Amino acid sequence: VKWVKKVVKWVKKV
Repeated sequence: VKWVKKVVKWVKKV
C-alpha cells in the first residue's frame, strides 16, 4: 500500500 506512489508511476516510467 506504501508503494501506491510508485505503482502509478509505472505507466509514466515505461
